[PDB]
Amino acid sequence: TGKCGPPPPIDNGDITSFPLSVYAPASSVEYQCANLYQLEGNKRITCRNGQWSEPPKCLHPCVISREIMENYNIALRWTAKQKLYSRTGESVEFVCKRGYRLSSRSHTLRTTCWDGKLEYPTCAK
Amino acid sequence: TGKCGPPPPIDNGDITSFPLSVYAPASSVEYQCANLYQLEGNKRITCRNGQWSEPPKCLHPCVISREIMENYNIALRWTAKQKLYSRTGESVEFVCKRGYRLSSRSHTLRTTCWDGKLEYPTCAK
Amino acid sequence: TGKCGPPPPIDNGDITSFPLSVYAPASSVEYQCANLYQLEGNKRITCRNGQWSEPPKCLHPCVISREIMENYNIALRWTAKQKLYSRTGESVEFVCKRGYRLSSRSHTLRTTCWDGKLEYPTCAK
Amino acid sequence: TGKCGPPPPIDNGDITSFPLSVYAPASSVEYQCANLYQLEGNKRITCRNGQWSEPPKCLHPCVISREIMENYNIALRWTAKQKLYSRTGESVEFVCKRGYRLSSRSHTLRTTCWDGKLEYPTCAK
Repeated sequence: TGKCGPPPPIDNGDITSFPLSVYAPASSVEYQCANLYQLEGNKRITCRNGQWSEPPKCLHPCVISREIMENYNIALRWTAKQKLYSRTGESVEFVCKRGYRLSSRSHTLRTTCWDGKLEYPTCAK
Repeated sequence: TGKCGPPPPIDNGDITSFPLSVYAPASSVEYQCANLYQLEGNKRITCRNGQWSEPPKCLHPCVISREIMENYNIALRWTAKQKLYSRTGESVEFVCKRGYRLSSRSHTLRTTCWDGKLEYPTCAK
Repeated sequence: TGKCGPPPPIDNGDITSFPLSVYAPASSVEYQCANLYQLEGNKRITCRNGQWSEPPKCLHPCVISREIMENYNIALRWTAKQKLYSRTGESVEFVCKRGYRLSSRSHTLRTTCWDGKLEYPTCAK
Repeated sequence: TGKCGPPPPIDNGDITSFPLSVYAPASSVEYQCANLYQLEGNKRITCRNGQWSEPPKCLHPCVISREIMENYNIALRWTAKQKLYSRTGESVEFVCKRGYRLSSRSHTLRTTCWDGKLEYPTCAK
């Protein structure tokens, strides 16, 4: 008859309803990700044939690295608008520090967070 | 020119992006409510003329009361599906305990959570 | 015999264990407050004589107001260390904007967040 | 001089203060884990010589599996006290279903959650 047990926990996310001990086939619940995490895919899982469908993934935000920025000779462009943490899919804009210019082959000064990873621009004297 | 400061915190909710010190007019951010809380209204606030628009409200879940249920001679209908906490808008179904029947003027056995409040059915011997 | 039902939800906080439908006298659970909220009092509630003891309170963080700061002619002292949100009990330090000085009877430039409220210093030309 | 950047995010946890763009050596922040997650080790990280110390780990709760329980011929012992999710370090107690008894070499009926893993008892007809 295909009933399911309690829905699976996922990293950095939670279901939006109170977990029950058993669910009828065709039942569904939904996830939400922790605030700065981006929910990837379909938020809803459905019970069918004794198994829940695949939960979504909560994609990681990116944190600025002081060490990397110092090494690459860059700084945040907007000191009044500092995205110290950025959501996946969200862009962060840097500038070369005074006395430096973009190196060749460097990434653009504007760069996009993807699941924890920022590819930083590099500046050279 | 109408810039705004950091978005206002709301009870039982958070914005989905990292707060900035200043926002240009027309900028917007969005809220999400804590997992069992229901977001009422529009999740997005927009900055215009120096003020953020009105944030949404996170409506409270309902918790079952043992004392009230004992007093009213009721129990949860489905012992395998116990909604100890219910979301606003979600219904909970009771039954009269063995030897009792609904009193007249009683609420229906099925009853809906609204922002923390459940109106309980009452059974009589 | 004094058993208790599911522990009460509190604003901006959650219990650290999975809620059960019934608790024996002497049982206890504990709360934690949402990240920037300060837990006031004892985090643990205990079941006795059919009632849970009093839960703690989650004290609100304070958010900086651009409008108030502009009106009072002040700015954050440390632009590299901007406490846009401060925890209850945590202090925030302002400076008079260029061309202003503290007014008499003004609060000190350093001021402490208490449950959502900051008493701002005031500067005059 | 050894200043640090914004503290690192950790899975299933958050810092308790608002992130700053730079921290002086000797500064510290603290983490808390999401509600059913158990914080392993020291909650506080300290900035020294340009690096944060190692953050704690948030150990996973365990979810009961209907499929595994059905296969092993077991059920939760206390239907009024169902730990559908258990914290790391917390124990869950099963019983053999009617008509079964513990198999030899089986784990005890009482078993402890560790970071997502429950070792289930097994019953045989």
